[PDB]
Amino acid sequence: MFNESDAPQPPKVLSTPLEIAANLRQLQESHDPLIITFHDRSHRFQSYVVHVDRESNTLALDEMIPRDGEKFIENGEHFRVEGFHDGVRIAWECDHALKISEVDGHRCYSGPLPQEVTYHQRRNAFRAALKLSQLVDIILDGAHLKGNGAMRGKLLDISATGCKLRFEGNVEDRLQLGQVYERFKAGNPLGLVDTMVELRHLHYEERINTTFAGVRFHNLSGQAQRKIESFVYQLQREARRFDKDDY
Amino acid sequence: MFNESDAPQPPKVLSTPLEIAANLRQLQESHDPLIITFHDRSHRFQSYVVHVDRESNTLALDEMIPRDGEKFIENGEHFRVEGFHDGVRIAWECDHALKISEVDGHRCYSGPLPQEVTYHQRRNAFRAALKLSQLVDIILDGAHLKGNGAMRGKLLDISATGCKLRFEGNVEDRLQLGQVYERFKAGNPLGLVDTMVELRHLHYEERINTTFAGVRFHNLSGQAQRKIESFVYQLQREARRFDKDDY
Repeated sequence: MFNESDAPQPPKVLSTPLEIAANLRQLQESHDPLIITFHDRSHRFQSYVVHVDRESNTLALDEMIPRDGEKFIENGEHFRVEGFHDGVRIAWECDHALKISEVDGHRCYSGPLPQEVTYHQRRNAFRAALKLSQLVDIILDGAHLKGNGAMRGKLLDISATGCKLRFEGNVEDRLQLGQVYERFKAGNPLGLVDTMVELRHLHYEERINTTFAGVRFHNLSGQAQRKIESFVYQLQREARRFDKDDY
Repeated sequence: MFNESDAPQPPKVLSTPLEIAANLRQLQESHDPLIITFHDRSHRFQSYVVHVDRESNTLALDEMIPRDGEKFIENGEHFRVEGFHDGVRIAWECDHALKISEVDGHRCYSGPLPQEVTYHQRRNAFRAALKLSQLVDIILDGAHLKGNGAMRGKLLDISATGCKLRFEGNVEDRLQLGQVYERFKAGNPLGLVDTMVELRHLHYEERINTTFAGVRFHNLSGQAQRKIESFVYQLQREARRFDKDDY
């Protein structure tokens, strides 16, 4: 009904030539730089979209930068093409050989328009990856917590043995290093019920008005270990997937 | 001549009984909670220092929490003891069997004072680990950079294929997603000379007035690969060492 505004937006595939051509025209008109990855070449190259014509089915890219990239075009090599317009990653593949030609006195490479272009806005992914968003909600409570109300914060980082948390404001004096807090909880998709944690590190960063805690899991149950261990496995899979920078 | 104030401070070993006793008295007088790790037991336990007497060479700890920990004291088992006073981790080992006794009507365990206590202030380590400090200085410059002056920021994260950077203020419009910036530099202990990077992600976080970039290394030299690869190996070794939470 709405998009939780920090939710990562998945890739969109454009398959109509009217949409495809619009998107490529936009890259041309804004001169949004492209990167060309050839199937089995270590060096990547830059280009621009220098002509788009849906009536003739022609898409021409600019001369490669460095110009030595051109030998791979001569060779008819398959490549991925990649640019950004208004913050959105626009991508396609060229699975075929192009024509070496000129437009407005400069060498360019041409062929038919792609039948598929991807459209991916990746800001929300990036912010998640920066741990600025999509953070698991935590509660830290216990008999030894000073002040009224359980403390609400956010999970920054987790392992089999402990985690790092974030609290708004200066909440250092509510807490005691070395103390066991026997009501630690983490919301979804971790779903962890009252777990005990020992406080190991404690830092108020004034310039962002944020208190940071490092806790160690105290006498974990086996069902807790396995929930944490699976969460940790799933997290580092989405991290590795993000870092690949492949969609 | 001075301590760079964000520099991690190493552990200090106290070996004089006058210093040792002072530090243990402090834990007693402030009732700083302790954690007891037995050599080969999964559950840890809590205690306090309930008596310290340098004339008789007596150090008594409080009854274990949970009380089932006491069976390991009965057994004469070796344990590490660990507390925090005024933010400083104070630790020692008990390599011997203790006496089960009472002080002020409550059961306690006693023996001779330790001949060695550690004193470690770990705030600076933690902040480093949070990537709030000890960040490699970077420069991001190139022909396609808009505005005058090379951009100074900080390395947040690095891998073999790219890294994440931080800039103060809103510097989004100086930058272009997809563009190659051919003068990326990183100070010590990374020591990287003009390297090329492609801009892949770009996010201004307004509430902390910080612009965040994700870049991919463009056509790395082999000497650059090996400098980055060694830096990355060294970093994840200090991370694993920190997470162990063992000093």
